[PDB]
Amino acid sequence: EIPEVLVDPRSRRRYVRGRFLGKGGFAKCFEISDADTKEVFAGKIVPKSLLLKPHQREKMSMEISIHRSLAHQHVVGFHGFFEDNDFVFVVLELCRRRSLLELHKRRKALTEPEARYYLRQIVLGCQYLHRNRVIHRDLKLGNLFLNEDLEVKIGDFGLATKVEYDGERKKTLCGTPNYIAPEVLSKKGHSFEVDVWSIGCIMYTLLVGKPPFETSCLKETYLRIKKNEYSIPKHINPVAASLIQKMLQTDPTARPTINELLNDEFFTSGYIPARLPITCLTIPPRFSIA
Amino acid sequence: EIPEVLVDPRSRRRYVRGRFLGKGGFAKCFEISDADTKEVFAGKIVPKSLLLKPHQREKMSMEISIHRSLAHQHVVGFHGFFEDNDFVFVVLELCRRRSLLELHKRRKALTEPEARYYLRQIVLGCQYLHRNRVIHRDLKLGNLFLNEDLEVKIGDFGLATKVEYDGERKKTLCGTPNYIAPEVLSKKGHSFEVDVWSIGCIMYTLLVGKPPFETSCLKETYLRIKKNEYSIPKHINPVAASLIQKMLQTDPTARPTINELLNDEFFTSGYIPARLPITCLTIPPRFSIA
Ligand SMILES: CN1CCN(c2ccc(OC(F)(F)F)c(Nc3ncc4c(n3)-c3c(c(C(N)=O)nn3CCO)CC4)c2)CC1
Ligand SMILES: CN1CCN(c2ccc(OC(F)(F)F)c(Nc3ncc4c(n3)-c3c(c(C(N)=O)nn3CCO)CC4)c2)CC1
Ligand SMILES: [Zn+2]
Ligand SMILES: [Zn+2]
Repeated sequence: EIPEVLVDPRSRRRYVRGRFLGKGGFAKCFEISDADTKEVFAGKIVPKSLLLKPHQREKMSMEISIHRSLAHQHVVGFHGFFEDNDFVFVVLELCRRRSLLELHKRRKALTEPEARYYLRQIVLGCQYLHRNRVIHRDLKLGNLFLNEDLEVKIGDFGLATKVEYDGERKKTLCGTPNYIAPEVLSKKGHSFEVDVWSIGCIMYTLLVGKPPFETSCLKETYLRIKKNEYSIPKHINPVAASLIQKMLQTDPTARPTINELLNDEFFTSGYIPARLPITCLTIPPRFSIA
Repeated sequence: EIPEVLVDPRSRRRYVRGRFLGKGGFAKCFEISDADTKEVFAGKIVPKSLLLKPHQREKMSMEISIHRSLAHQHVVGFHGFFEDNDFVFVVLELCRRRSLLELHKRRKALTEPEARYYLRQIVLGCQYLHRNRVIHRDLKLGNLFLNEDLEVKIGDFGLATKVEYDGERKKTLCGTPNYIAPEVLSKKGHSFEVDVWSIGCIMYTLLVGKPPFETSCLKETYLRIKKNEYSIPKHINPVAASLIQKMLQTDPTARPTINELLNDEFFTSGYIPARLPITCLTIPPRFSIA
């Protein structure tokens, strides 16, 4: 039922709707372009018909509120929002190379240098978020978008929350994140540490080629996370394996903090590419010297 | 994509598909009738296109396996199943008066006698299930169907499980039941007691007109159940209020067992109608003497 042109009274700007990119939650995303400046964007379009309950509205509202307040090289740029009477429209930075999920589907396990490269950017993005007292709470591969340079941009703040005062422990998380931290499952209160947990799973998945706690039943997976049941393959280098372990610990107080991470031996003693070639979307790089 | 006639090779029987009744989970339900004996049935029709994963298949399979093994006045009769290459078909006892959910929407709080009447039947149905080592695990209003006589028939065994040996504690429940017991949320293992818990909520809802632990966020509701946060209105009779309390306790070992229930003062000292008039679908009964 979505209009072909998206008009924002108050900004003046108009947007031609273009190609579908996908659908997550109540949203559909489209390439759109500022009919004037011809600049291209990702547009996230939620029908108000799925927002009849105040609780669902507040969530949509809270996502815009958090996302709007953020600007950083490795966070998906927020360029505005508006609504007509049937839709909410959110205009976001377009990432022309999809997400780490599609990369991982095509390459499974990456080379260490690739993993250093992406994890660094994920971590810088997340250092920014924690610095601003935002927990993302659903960092996973399909939320980690890639622009035309294969730079990471964290996106989808629909489960993100704001830490409102020191020592606050979030008691609930309304949603079912992918790489979900143990203290969320055991409802003991959670904070910034759940993100470091998710990055631990991401690091495992990037290095190993599969998620750490996969099973066929989601409820078994939860159980595994609860008991910290996972094993790191023997071929994963020990420095890398060490860092995975540090992050994937049941005790949130035990895990490194987002700022500790880039000082880990894993980064500081390994080669970190300055940039990757597009070939690496499909072909493992050998990082040859000349 | 569903055929207009449902044919079961092996039984011979054919069924004309008829009116939609509703849709829960992967299923759609239709009135159907044995094209020969003209007998009418409820048909539950699941598309194999939503059953591609082995885990989803096993659940469908487990529901038929449990439901098929059951016969009782207050359980929805199982009359067979079959499949073609695109659908599973399950032929069930038709309940022409929908469920306690539609009754509750129309009447909110019932009179005590009505509540005794329905709870008795729910309990007899459930005594049968426990006798056969089946936990239902999602007893709620929309699962409690009513035939043309306003007799209760427990239905939907899609979260039901079989207790395989004495003292077994089910560790997981793959699904999100409505009136969900605390020990399921705190993953401590659960057994027959979760059903008595659900009947406690049903009793509260039938007497009070709203569920005991309602909030606007499901995750807040869980939290409330976890801490046993609910209050019984002062006008609910004390005997009734007592029985609600006995059933809605955090400690599963503390709650009555399905067989203790009908001996409770709530039943044995109150008037229990032998039957209700259809008027009570819409009009509160006064149970006058002549
Ligand atoms: C899981 N996969 C699905 C497909 N993906 C995919 C596929 C194509 C894309 O565009 C281009 F072709 F230019 F590369 C892009 N690029 C792209 N760029 C910016 C955004 C999105 N996608 C996006 C967002 C959300 C959200 N929830 O907030 N979902 N999607 C994406 C809609 O899902 C936020 C803004 C991503 C990446 C994520
Ligand atoms: C939540 N409400 C929805 C509407 N209901 C409703 C409405 C109309 C009905 O038929 C008649 F008109 F004759 F009364 C009936 N009667 C009816 N009778 C037998 C069955 C069902 N419905 C049924 C089942 C399931 C399941 N999951 O296993 N879902 N539905 C029902 C499909 O949802 C199992 C077998 C129920 C009762 C439950
Ligand atoms: Zn499961
Ligand atoms: Zn919620």
